[PDB]
Amino acid sequence: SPIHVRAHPGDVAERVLLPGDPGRAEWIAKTFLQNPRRYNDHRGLWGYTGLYKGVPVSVQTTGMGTPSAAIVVEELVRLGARVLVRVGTAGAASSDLAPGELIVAQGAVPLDGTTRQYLEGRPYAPVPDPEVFRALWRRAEALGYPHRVGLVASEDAFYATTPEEARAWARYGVLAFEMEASALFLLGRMRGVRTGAILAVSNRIPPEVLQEGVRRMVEVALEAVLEV
Amino acid sequence: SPIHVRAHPGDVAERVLLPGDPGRAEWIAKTFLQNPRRYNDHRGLWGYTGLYKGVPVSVQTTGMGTPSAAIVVEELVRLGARVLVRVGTAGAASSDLAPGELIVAQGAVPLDGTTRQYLEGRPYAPVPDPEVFRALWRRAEALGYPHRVGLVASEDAFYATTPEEARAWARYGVLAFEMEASALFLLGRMRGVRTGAILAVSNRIGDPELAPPEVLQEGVRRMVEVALEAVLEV
Amino acid sequence: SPIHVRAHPGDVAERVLLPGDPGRAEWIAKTFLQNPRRYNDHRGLWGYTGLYKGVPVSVQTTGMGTPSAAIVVEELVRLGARVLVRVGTAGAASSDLAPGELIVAQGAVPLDGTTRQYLEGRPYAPVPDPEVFRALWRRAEALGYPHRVGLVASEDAFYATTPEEARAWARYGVLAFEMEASALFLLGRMRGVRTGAILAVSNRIGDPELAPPEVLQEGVRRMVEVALEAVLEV
Amino acid sequence: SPIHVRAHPGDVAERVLLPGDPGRAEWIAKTFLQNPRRYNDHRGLWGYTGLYKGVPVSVQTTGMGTPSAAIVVEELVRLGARVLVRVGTAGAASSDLAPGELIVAQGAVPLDGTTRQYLEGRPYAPVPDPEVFRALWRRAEALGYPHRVGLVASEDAFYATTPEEARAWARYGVLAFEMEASALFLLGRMRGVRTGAILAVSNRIEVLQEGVRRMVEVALEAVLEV
Amino acid sequence: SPIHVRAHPGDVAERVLLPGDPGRAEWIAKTFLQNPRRYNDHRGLWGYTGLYKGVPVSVQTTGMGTPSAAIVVEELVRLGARVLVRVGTAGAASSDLAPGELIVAQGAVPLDGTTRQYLEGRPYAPVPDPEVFRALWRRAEALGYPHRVGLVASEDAFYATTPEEARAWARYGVLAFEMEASALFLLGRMRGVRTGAILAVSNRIPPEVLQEGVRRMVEVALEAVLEV
Amino acid sequence: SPIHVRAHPGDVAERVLLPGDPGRAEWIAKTFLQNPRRYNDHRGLWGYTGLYKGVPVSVQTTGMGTPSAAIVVEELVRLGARVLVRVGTAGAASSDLAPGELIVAQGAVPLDGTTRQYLEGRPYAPVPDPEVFRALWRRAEALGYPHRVGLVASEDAFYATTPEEARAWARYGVLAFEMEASALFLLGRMRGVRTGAILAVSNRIGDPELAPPEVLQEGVRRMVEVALEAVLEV
Repeated sequence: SPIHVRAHPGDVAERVLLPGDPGRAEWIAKTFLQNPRRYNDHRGLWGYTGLYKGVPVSVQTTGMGTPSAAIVVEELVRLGARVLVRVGTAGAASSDLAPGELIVAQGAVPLDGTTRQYLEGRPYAPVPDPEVFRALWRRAEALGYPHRVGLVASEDAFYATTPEEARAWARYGVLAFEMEASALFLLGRMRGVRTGAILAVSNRIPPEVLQEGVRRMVEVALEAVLEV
Repeated sequence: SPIHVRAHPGDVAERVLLPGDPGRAEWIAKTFLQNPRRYNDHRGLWGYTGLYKGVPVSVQTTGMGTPSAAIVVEELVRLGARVLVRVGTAGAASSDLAPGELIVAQGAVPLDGTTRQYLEGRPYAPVPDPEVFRALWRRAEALGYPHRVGLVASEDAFYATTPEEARAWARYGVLAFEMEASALFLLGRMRGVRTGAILAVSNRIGDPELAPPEVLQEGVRRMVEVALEAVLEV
Repeated sequence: SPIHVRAHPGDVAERVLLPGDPGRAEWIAKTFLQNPRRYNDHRGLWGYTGLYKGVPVSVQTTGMGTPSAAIVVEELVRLGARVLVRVGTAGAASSDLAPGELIVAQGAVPLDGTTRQYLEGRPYAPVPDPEVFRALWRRAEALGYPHRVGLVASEDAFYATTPEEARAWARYGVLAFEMEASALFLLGRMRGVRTGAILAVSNRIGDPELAPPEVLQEGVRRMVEVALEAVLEV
Repeated sequence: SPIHVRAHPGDVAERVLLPGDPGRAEWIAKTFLQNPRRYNDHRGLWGYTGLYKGVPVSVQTTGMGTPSAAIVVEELVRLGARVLVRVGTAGAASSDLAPGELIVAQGAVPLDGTTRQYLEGRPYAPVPDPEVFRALWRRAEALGYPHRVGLVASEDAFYATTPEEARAWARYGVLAFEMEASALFLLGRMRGVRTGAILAVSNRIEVLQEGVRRMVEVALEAVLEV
Repeated sequence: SPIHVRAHPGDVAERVLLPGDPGRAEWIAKTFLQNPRRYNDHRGLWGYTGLYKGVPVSVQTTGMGTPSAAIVVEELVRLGARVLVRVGTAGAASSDLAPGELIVAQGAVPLDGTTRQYLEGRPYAPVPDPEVFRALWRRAEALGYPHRVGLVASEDAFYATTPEEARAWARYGVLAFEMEASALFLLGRMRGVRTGAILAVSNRIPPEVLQEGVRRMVEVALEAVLEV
Repeated sequence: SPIHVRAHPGDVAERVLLPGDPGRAEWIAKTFLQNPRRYNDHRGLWGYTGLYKGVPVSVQTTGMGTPSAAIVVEELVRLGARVLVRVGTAGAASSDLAPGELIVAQGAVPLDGTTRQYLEGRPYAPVPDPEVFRALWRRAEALGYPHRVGLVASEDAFYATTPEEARAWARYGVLAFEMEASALFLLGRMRGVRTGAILAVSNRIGDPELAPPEVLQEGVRRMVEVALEAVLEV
C-alpha cells in the first residue's frame, strides 16, 4: 500500500477527479456518484470511488500545493489511475474574470518548486493530455456553460503574490493562479497517464455564485473523463 | 515601414503562414495562392500575399531561430497580422515519429534565449492560441492526414543537442525539436494575436541528413494544406 | 477570518505545535491536552487548543509541503501564534540515523519553491528561532531519547529524491529530508515570531514503506513530549 | 554538403566575411571582389567567393540571431573556413557613439541563448581570436577611419531592450548591441578557428553606407594579414 | 606542505581561532597565549600557536573573502585543525545593533561564490557545528557579555551592497554582513570538522568601544574551543 | 582614508601593479623601484610606491580571491589609481602550457561570486582595457619572452576544481585558472580606469606543489618587467 494514500489498486478507478479540498471531495462523491465508498481517510486525504452513469470514477483529495498533489498523483498512478482531472478554484489574474467562471487549463506556467525539482531546474511547458483537454473543452460547450480556455499559473507561495504581480502575468496570457496543475501535467507526461484541469474562479486576486461554478466544473469534468 | 519586413500596412493579410525558408515561402505562395504578390524581399525575408479560397492569406519567411522569428512576428503584428501559423520541419526526439509525419504543436518547451530575454528568465509555458490549435487538429483529422498532437522543444543551438539528450526530453513528452515555436507562442499572448504551429518530421535527432525529399515533400504539402484550412476558420 | 484556517484570534494560543498529519494533530490534542476543543476542520486542516500543564497550547495541522505549511503559518500568525514548533516525520539521508530517532533541526536546506518565491530566488539559510532551538535541544537531552542535532533538507518532490542523491546531501551535513521546515523558519524571521522543528525518523530514503507502526508511534510520542516541554520554556 | 549552407569545400575560401544581410553580402562581393561567384542561395543564405588582391575570400550570409549564425559558422568550419570576421551593424548603447562610427569588438557580452546552450548555462567571456582582433584594430588605424575598441553585447530579443537597459549596460563597458558576435567568438575557440567582429553603428537604442564600406574594407585588409 | 599556509604537521593545534586580519592574529597570540610561536607568514597569512590555560590553540589569519578563507581552512584541516572558530568584525544590517556588540552566528546566508562553486549552485543552509555554536552562546552568557544570536550574511562584493539592500536583508533575519562564515560552515560539514563564528559589530552599513568588543569576542571564542 | 588599504591620495601613483602575494609586492618594490616607500601594511595588504625609470609606480598587494582584490581595487581607484595591471601566478588548464610561461589575459571567464554580485547574476565578458592589453602584448613580444595570449578563468574555490574540469574548460579557450582578473576587469569598466593582467604559470591543475622556485621565479621576473614597461606606456 502507498505511504500516504493507503489503499490498494482495486480500490481506485482508472478515471479520477482531483479536488484540493477534502470537503469538496466528499461533496462531489455524495452529490454526483452512485454508491460512493471512501477508500482512504489517512492524513485527511479523503478519497472516494463510486459510479457515474455506470462508469467507475474516483475522487481523490490532493491537499494544497504541488508537493502534496505530486505525492497523491504519484501514488494514484501506482494504484492504477489512468485519467486524472484536477477540479478546483483559482484566483483571477485580472479584473475581467468574474467569480464562478470556468477555466479549461490549456497549460500551466510552472512557478512551483515541485516541477523544478523533477526537472532539475530545466525549462518546460506543463500541458494536459491533448484528448482530455479537448474533452473538457467540448463538454463545456455541449453543456452550454460559459468558460475560458487558456493558461493558469501554478505557484507555491499563496501569500507572496501581489495583485500587481498577478496582473503582470496576465499580460503574458495567465488567466488565473492556482497551486497544483503544473505538477499534475508534468507527471502526466512522465508517468504516461492522461491529465487535465478545469477550475472555477473563486475570487479576483457570493455563496451560490461560486457553488454553481463548482457544480458546473465538476459536471464538465465527469462528462469529460467518460469521453476518454 | 518596419525595419526588416519592409512592407506597408495593406500588404499583409490578417492570416499569415510562417515558413522558415524563403524558398518554401515562394513555393507555398505559387502552389496554393491565387494572384501571389511579393511585398517584401529585404534581407531575404520573402513575404507574399494572395488569395486562398477567396480569403487573403500571407506567407512570410521567418529565417532560422527565435531571434529571427521574433523580429518577423513583432513586425507582422505591427503591420496588422492577426492569425499566424508556423509551418516547418522538426527533428524527432522519439523513434515513434516517422519522417513526413505531422505534429500539431500543443506547446513548446522554451530552451531558447529569446523567450528568456522577453520573460527576464522567468518560467513560462509557451502555448498556441487555443482556437488555432483546435482548428489545426480538426483540419488534420478532416483531411485524413496522420498526425501527432503534443509538445515540441524550441532550441537555439541546432548542433549542440545530442541523441541522448533528445531521448531524455522525449521521456518528458517532447515529440520533436525545432527552433521557432516558443517565441511565436509567447508573442502571441504578449501581442494579443492567434498563433499556432504544425510541423513535418524531417529526420531523427543525430541524422547527418534529412529524410527522403519525396516523403518529406508530401509531408510539407499536407502540413501547408492543414494550416491554410485552419487559418480560414479563425 | 482567515481563508484556510477558519478560526478567530481568540481560538489560537500563543504556543502552537505544527504536525503535518491531521490524525496526528487529533491524537496529540486528546492525549496531551486538557479541555481540547477543535477550532477548525475546514480543508481537513484540523486545529485544536487546550491546556498543557496550565498553559494554553494549540495543535494545528499543516498538510504536506511548504506551500501548505506556509499558508497555515501565515494565517496562524494573524491569529496570534507567537511560538510555533513543527513536529513531524523525516526520511533519514544517512545510514547512521535509525527509525524512531529524533532530530532537532538546527537549520533547513531550502530545496523548496515556497521559500524561493518569498526570497525571489535569493540565497538564504533557514534557521529556527535561537531560543526555541535551544529549548528543544535542552528538553531532548533531559528526557534522554536518542536524538541528533543538525541539518534537514526541505524538499518539494518526495518521489524525486533517490538514495544516491540522499547520500550525496548527507556528505554536506543533511541528516534527513522532510517538507516543511525551510518555510516555517523563513516565515519566523519575516513575521517576527519564534519557530522550531523536531522530527522523528520514519524511514530511510528509498524505503517503499515506513518503519513498524510501533516504532514510529513511539518516536512520535517522544517528539511531541519534547516539543510541549520546550514551548513552555519560551 | 551541409544541411543549410549547401556548399562544397572547394566553394569556401579560408578567409570569410560574415554579413548578416544577404543583400549586403551581394554588395560586398560585387563591390570588393574580383570574379565573385555565388556558391549558395539555399534558405536565402547567399554566399560568395572571389579574389581580394589576389587572395580568395568568401562572403557568407549569417541571417539574424546567434541561432542562425551558429548554424552558418558550424557549417562553414566543416567546409574549411579558417578565418571568419563578422561585419554588420550595431545599436549604440552609449551617447558618445555617432552613426557610421566603427567598433572593433574586443569581446561580446553573451545575452543570447545559443552560447548558453553550448555552455550549459556556465559563465564565459566571448572574445575574438587575438591575432584577428589585433589586425582589425591595426587596419582601422591605418585606413584612418574613426573607430572605438571595446565590448558589444549579443542579444536575442531585438525588440525587448529599452533605452534605460541600454544605458545601464553602457555603465559596464557595453558600447553597442548586436545579435551574433558572442556565438561566433565561442565557436571560434571551440572549433579552433580565428574569428573577429567589426561593426558600424546604424542607430541609437549615406551616413551608414559609408560606415559599411569602411567596415568592409577594414575586414578584408585584416583577414589577409592572418 | 600546503601551498598557501606553509606549515607542517605539529605546527597547528586541534583548536584554532580564525581572525581575518593578520594584525589581529598577532595581537591575539601575544595577548592571550603563553609561549606563542608564528609557524607561518607566507602570503601574509600569519599563523600562531601557543597555550591558553594549558591547552594548545592556534590563531590563523584567513585573509578577506570566502575564497581566501576556504583556502586557509582546507589547508588547516589537512594540518590537523578540528575545531575552528572565526572571530572578526561585521557591518550591522539593522539599527538595533550597536558597534562593539557581539554576534554569535547561528547561520550564514551564502551570498558568496565559493560556497556556490563547492555546491555547484545548489541551495544550502550554512550553519556552525551545533556543539561549538552552543559553547559560544553559553560562554558569552557565563562571562556576562552583551550578545545577539542569529544570522549573518557572507558576501563577496563589499562595496556593492547598499544600506537599502542591507535593510531589506534585515527584514529576513540578517543581523550583519561579513565575508567568511558561509564557507567556513560549509567546509566544516564537508570535511567533518567543528566550526563556529563570533563577531564584533564594527559599523552599520569608536576605537576602544570596538576593541573591547574584540577582546570580549576573543575571550569567548577561546573559552568555547576549550569547552569542546 | 580607505577602510582596508589605509593610505591617502598622494601615497599611490596613477600606475599600479597588483601582485597577489605581499612578499612578492615587497620583492618587486625593492628589485625594480628606486626610493621605494611602503604606504600601507594594514591587513598585510603591503603597498609600496617608488620610481621606475624616473616614473612613479605603486605596487599593491590584493590578497587572494576576487572579494579581496575587489576591495583593494575599489580603494585604489579612490586613491587616484588610473592604470592597474595584475601580476600573478596561474594554474595551467591545458597540457601545452609549461610552468614559467607567460599569459597576457585577453579576457577572464567569470566563475567568481564577486563579479556575479556586482552584476546581479547577469552575463558578462570581463576584458582588460584595450590599450593596456595591447601594451602588455607588444612588450612581451619585444622582450622576446615566450608567452600566450588568451582567456584565463577566475574562480572562487581553489580546491574545488578538478583536472578533468580544467581540461573541459581548456576546450573552450581557457588557458589557465587564477582568482582575481574577472573582478579587476569588471571594475575597470565600472570605475572608468585602465586595467590589464599578465600571469606566470606556476603549476598544472591537479599538482600537489608548484614548479621549481627557479623556473617560477624567472617567470615572475619577466612578467613584472613586461608589466612595469607597459604601465609607463599608457
